[PDB]
Amino acid sequence: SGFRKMAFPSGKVEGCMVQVTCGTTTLNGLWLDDVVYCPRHVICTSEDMLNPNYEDLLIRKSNHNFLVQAGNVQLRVIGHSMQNCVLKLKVDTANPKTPKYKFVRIQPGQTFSVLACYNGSPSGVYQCAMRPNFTIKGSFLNGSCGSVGFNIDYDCVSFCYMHHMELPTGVHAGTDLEGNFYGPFVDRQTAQAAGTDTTITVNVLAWLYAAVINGDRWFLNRFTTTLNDFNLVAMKYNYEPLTQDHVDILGPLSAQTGIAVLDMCASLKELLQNGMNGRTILGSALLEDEFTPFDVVRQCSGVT
Amino acid sequence: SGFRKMAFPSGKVEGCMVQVTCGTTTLNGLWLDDVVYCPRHVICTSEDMLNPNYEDLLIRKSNHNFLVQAGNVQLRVIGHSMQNCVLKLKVDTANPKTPKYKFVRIQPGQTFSVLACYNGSPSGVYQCAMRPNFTIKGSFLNGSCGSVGFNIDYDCVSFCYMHHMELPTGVHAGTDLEGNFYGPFVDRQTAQAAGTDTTITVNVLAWLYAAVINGDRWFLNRFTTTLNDFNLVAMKYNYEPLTQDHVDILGPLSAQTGIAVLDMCASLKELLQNGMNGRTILGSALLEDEFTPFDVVRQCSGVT
Ligand SMILES: COC(=O)Nc1sc(C)nc1-c1ccccc1
Ligand SMILES: COC(=O)Nc1sc(C)nc1-c1ccccc1
Repeated sequence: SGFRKMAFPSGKVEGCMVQVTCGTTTLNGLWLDDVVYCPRHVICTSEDMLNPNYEDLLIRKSNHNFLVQAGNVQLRVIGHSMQNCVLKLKVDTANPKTPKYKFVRIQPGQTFSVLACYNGSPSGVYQCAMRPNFTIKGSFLNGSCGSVGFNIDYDCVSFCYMHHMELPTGVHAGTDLEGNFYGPFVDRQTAQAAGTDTTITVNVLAWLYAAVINGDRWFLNRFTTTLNDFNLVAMKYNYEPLTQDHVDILGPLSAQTGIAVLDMCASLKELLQNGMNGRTILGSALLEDEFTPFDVVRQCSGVT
Repeated sequence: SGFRKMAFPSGKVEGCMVQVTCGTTTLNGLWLDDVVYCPRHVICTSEDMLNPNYEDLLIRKSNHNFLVQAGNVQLRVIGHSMQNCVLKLKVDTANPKTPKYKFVRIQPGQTFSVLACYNGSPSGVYQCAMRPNFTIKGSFLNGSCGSVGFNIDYDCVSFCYMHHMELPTGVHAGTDLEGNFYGPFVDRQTAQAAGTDTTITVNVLAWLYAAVINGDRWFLNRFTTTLNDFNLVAMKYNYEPLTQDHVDILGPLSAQTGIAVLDMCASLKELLQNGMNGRTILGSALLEDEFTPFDVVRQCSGVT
């Protein structure tokens, strides 16, 4: 019993982190096979970041200008290329700790683990979600760029995020491992305002199922609703519309608990309209939306 | 910027987890040098757990009855002994992945990372605190016993917790790595009620400093207090008494922010008396008490 905000074990990713320095800029790189992936803004000064022309800045860089250090051992850079907003540094040594991996581009509402790193050295691991406005709410200081987000399926690491930017509002933006930003964000120090940070409704419902499984049941009520009626309330409270696809995804949790999805929606509707009245659910005083239905199943079944 | 409930990177501990089976009971063991540490209740049936005589049960066990598997490779058990509530299984092979380590016995209010494991296989990592009633609020299913709690100082793992028990109230009890339970708990399936789960005041104050550093400032007020006056309010709200030792420990955060500890206590007093009024601090609607002053400094400075 018990339900915690749980990250994936980070060892397989720790074995991939390196330091990348270009001139006076040091950040983190991801070493998989004989390629090191890092943000392309490693080539910028903070002055450059105001209005960078990355193709023009990169012309002034040679392989020997990219200093790549794995622990206290230097890697030899034998090529470099820019792909969207990432640099690929070809090294002469395959990472011996390369896990089975994939690059995936996640959808808003999906969760992942971040291995926060500085100078190629892991500092901490925590669980994130891709927000509906394509930001993440991370914990990133100067030097953390190139830290990555990932999911693990048994022995396969699916890398989905690389950290690039903090918005003036202190939320975070980054790319997939093909170097395409999530959302509209760019690797330029300019006005970038985030849109509405809506609540991920299917994730709140998953978490309420988690709560019932783990014995927190006070919020269950005598009511039901419909998707359309629920969605009128979701809209008012800046929750994402619930779709039949979401209802289908919650089927296993419905089955396990015997609480119909629309009955849990009626519980959530009352919690939105009435608040918590100073009560808590799984140790939270607000409705948690950074567990997916798959997260709740995995944690509630003990998947390794 | 940003402040997250962050666990230590878990790789150094992942490299130590093994499966231990005795008869029909499988749980996790910690392999350091040529010793495997596990809960002594590995020798019990669930029937046994009602009234176990561990010395008598252990007489019926031989080295060859303790099946220890590290990944898919079997370890040879060449001795066993009981130390308090843990078994030490002497194996013929030193763990090649043994990190620098220590065994530490933590104080209530101290935080640590848990690597939840099943059948010797890591499932997840999360951050815990030792509660003032010597329970922890974990996420542990059947098979998770022998999962461990730890802190990392650069390259040294300080192991402080091994999981043994879930109380009928769904909170968790365990031992240090010498096999001594935290608090009054025993490895018997019997009536064990936890005492008051008081709030760790010094940790709440650390977290309010974290909030100010990361730009959440609405709760700062025009007031101050004294330790004695604050403590009258702490008592009423089932907060731990704040001591001068705690004030001293918060000195660096006071210095960094320029907010005197007693001024932050007056902010906390008002939050206790007035509640949050539907507002949030670092994404929480309640006062978070599972970050220590050292955690806040570490996360706010990017220690690796
Ligand atoms: C467009 O630039 C390159 O292809 N540069 C070179 S030269 C070399 C010997 N390898 C690369 C290379 C290969 C894979 C990934 C990145 C770089
Ligand atoms: C009290 O029982 C033992 O000392 N048993 C044996 S016999 C052996 C060859 N080693 C041990 C041993 C050594 C260290 C840790 C646990 C066991």
